[PDB]
Amino acid sequence: DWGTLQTILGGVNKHSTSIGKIWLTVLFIFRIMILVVAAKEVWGDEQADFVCNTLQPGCKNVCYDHYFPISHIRLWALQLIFVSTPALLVAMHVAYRRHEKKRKFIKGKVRIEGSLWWTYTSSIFFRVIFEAAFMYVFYVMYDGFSMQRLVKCNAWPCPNTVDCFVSRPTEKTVFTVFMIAVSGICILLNVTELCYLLIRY
Amino acid sequence: DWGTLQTILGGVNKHSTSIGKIWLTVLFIFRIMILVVAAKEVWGDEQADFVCNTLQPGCKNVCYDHYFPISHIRLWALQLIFVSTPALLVAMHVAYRRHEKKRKFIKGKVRIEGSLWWTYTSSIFFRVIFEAAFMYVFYVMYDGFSMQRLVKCNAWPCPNTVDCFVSRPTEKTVFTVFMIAVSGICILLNVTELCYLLIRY
Amino acid sequence: DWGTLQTILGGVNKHSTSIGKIWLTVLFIFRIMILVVAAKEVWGDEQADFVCNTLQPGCKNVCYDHYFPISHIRLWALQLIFVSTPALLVAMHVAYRRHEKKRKFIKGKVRIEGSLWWTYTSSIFFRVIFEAAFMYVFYVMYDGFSMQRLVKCNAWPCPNTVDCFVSRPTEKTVFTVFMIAVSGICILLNVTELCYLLIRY
Amino acid sequence: DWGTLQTILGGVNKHSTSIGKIWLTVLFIFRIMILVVAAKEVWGDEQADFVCNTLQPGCKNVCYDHYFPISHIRLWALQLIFVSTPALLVAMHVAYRRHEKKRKFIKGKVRIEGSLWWTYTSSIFFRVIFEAAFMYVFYVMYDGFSMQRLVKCNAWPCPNTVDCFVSRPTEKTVFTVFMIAVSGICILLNVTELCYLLIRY
Amino acid sequence: DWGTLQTILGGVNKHSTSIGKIWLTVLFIFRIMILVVAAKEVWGDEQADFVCNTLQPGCKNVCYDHYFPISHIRLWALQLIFVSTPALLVAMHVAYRRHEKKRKFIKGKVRIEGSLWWTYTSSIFFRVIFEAAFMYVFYVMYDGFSMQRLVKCNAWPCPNTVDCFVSRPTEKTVFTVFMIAVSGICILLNVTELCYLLIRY
Amino acid sequence: DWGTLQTILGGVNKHSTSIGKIWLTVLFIFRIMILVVAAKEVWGDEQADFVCNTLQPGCKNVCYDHYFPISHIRLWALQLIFVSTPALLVAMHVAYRRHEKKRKFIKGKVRIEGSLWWTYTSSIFFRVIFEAAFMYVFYVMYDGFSMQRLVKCNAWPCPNTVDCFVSRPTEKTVFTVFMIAVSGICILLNVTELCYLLIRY
Repeated sequence: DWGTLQTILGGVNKHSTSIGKIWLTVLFIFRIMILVVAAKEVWGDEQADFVCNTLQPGCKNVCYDHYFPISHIRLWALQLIFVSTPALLVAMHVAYRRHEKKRKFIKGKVRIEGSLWWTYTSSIFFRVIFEAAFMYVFYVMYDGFSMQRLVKCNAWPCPNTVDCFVSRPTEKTVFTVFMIAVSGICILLNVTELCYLLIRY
Repeated sequence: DWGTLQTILGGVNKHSTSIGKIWLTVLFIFRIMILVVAAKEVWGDEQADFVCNTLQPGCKNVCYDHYFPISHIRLWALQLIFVSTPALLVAMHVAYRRHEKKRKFIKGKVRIEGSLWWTYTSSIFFRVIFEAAFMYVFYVMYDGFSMQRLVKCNAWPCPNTVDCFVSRPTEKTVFTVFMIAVSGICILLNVTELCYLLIRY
Repeated sequence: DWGTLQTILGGVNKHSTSIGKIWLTVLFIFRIMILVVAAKEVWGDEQADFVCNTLQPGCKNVCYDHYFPISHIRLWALQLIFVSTPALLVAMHVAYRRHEKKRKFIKGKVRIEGSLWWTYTSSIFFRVIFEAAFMYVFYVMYDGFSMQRLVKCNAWPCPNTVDCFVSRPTEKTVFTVFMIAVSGICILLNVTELCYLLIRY
Repeated sequence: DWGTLQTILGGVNKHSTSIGKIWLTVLFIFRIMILVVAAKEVWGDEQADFVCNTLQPGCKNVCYDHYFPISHIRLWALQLIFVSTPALLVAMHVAYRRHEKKRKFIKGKVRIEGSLWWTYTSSIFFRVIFEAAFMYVFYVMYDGFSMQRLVKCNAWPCPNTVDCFVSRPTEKTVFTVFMIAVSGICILLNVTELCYLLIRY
Repeated sequence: DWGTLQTILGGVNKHSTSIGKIWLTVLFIFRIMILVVAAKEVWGDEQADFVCNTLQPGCKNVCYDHYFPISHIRLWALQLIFVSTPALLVAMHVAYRRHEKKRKFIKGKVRIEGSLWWTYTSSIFFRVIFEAAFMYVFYVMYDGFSMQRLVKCNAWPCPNTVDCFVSRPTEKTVFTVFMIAVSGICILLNVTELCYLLIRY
Repeated sequence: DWGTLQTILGGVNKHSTSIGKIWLTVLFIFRIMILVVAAKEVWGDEQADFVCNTLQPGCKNVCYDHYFPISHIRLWALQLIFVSTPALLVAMHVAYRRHEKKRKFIKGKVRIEGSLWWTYTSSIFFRVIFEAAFMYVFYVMYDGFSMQRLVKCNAWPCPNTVDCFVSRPTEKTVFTVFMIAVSGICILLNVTELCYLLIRY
């Protein structure tokens, strides 16, 4: 049930007029499409075919870890999770509060634009707080903006400084580009909607 | 059918007014999202790439076991199962008792707030009894609050004291943080709802 | 379609008033949840990482087999299958006979409580006959109530008496406890319903 | 869509009164349940952990093949497929011919019991022709009624007579029993329905 | 969504009266059933357990390729895809053109039997053009009508003429029979329908 | 939910009359069918069975990467993703703008052919911009139009010039043909629709 249902409440009836309402969510889908291709495909090799030229037992495991703490496809994953949360927390805040107020005062809209158009504004703030919280780590945590073919790993139980090699560090980067590019694009659309709610207050 | 259906009875029609009703369940989903990422991804290596530097047959298997009795992702799993149980036992207690009493005295609400708002109170008690029963083990069972890069394992059939090394013990811990953090957060929301039912009695 | 459809007919409209009607089925689900975690996760290693300290070809294969004839997770599986059968054979006996008698004498309830409340009584008998038929094997077949870290295996083509070692025999036992505990609990609820049909006849 | 849909047309509205109408199909499900447990679980090892004690290249591959031509779980599979065919060919012959004749002579039941109750009789004949066509092979093709722990394989490129060993040949047999037992039971119910159509003609 | 939806437009409302209309599609299903058993099961070994008795690096990879260019289960796959295309292109040509003409001249059947019963005739031609285009390759491409236990492979980087051995080449052939037999049967039904449209013109 | 839902909005109600409207989308499906066969099947081996004849640690990993930067099945994937985007962005632009304008001026078609028939024209431009943006890379990036049996790889940490060998480079090419052929065909249908919107303006 991954993707189709998040839109049943995420693609709500009639919220705003900016042409960036759907655009942002079409990417949200696109961006989980590109990741549901990367993950199962290019990262399985991450640990397997990660070769350290040393016979020294501890080394290779320690050399992956010291170098790949939260692997990229689990970061990319967490991104799509956190930045998914505001989207579905709001849609949840709506289908609840709207269903509630309605069926309670029917037997016995200033608060529909009040309560909900307000949490949605702070959501949009949350979206770009997350989309940028990770975009940050993904750039600070991981030794520049990509990954090298080999790394020189000083992991504890290696003898002195040893070599190791990653698997397809280009295909791995390629997908770090797209996912980082679309991570920026999806930042601007998010900030444009936080901008439009700062223009008319 | 995992997740979408638990909400069909779990996201009940109209129970209470605390803003922590949905919040708790949005996490419940989030928390099964983070775990349905961890499991199949970072724990496959647990046993495979767990390296003991010894030639001594028995050792490595014994060194995983003596050290990883109920692996983390099956604990995390059990958590989400037990803490899932009160949620769906109540929702089950409702859709049954409500469907029953209704279609039986229609041909031939003091007990709807009696029977059900009462078992729900003891449920909320159960939720935090489990969320904290495991949160306990997960902290007492597993040698501090995380896992080291290497362990010194005295498993029987090793010669004296041998080394062994885990796979991505940081990525493994990273996910033990989030899942332990969200395990605490989901404790408070649970205890706030047990608090609100202790305030007005 | 596993689990959600068994309830569409299993959790029928309005059968009895004992609070153990749903309780038993909530476990039935719980118990297929715990097993759909165990299986694919902890038992893959059963054969793989089962190490016999011998160079003697035949041995390891023979030592698994002579020692793990019907592995636990396929027993647990068979349990949930057989004890699933009465539940869905009755629900099948109902939605058929009820749909039949109805649409045949409408154009041209002593037998609804006769035929069906009677096969259901023998079902409850069947449930506890199976839940206890396996609970039996699972306790008699498998060398006490758990599994050791190593076994001393005399499988034919090993030289004399050799050692072998299992994988995570604790995590494996842990899940033999829960599944054997819940196998007992689900016995009592079954026998309480066979008791209530022995009380009022 | 495997299982739930075959019953939408396979469990038709109102065909006959023998108590073996559903019984046979409840097994049909049961029997695909037991096999959807066996297959992915116990047979993966078939080739992998099949060990021939020889260094002679050709041998092991030839020794599996000469000995496991159509492996059991693909036979079991074929059975459930062929014996599935009459069931769904008839159900297909009905929902077509019944939908056809109806909506064609409404604008502009002697042939409903004629055409369909007749192909259904030959179906029941087909079912037991298949259920017994394989039951036959499964007993004649495979060296008695089970499998040994080791086989002495004379496959071409082995040096003279070599040993080889299978994986869990008991667990493998256990599941050959159940599936062969239920293959007999499902023969009798099929022949009882061919008997009841031979009694009243 | 593989199989169930192809019939929603494929199992059309009311096209012709030949008893080979459903028969052909019941096989189409059967034939994707047999292949969705073969593939994931018997061909995984194709490359893995393909053993060439040589130490010569290049060899084994080259000996699979030069000998298994488009492996059988990807041919079988392509067949079911191409021969699936006319079936769903027509069903697509209908549900479009029929929905179009109808809702356009309702506000403001000589072309329903014209346009559609005509492309359907050329479809049936296409079906047997594909079913026989592959049936051809599958017989011409692959060294006779089956596969041997061993092949003598002259792949470039082998030293002179080397041996190699396949995995379960009988189980592999067995499934090449059925799928080639049903590939012939599904040719005749296709040609019988092209015959019936050549009889009455 | 992959494929069936893209059509619910992709294959909209009633857009144009060219016989290339469905044809293009029938391929779009066909083309994701051929790829959902290739990927999981023929590319798993890409890295695994990629053999470099050298003992030199770094080499093999570097020799795959320097030679397979974004592997084919992830390109093919990205293609079907990008060229999928205009299709679903438009269908998204419609079901939103059409649902919006309608339910807003009903209580209180020059812009339906204006706004939407115009973005759809630029979509068709986008489709062929992507379909040809990759078709380009797929031909320029990858050393001619196919792949050789062996490559001579000069990857850094190899000693001088080493050999390596790919897996099934023919089966891999075969599927590069179809997917490149259908990548051209799906270019023309796209350009014919951009042509028909250039003919009548």
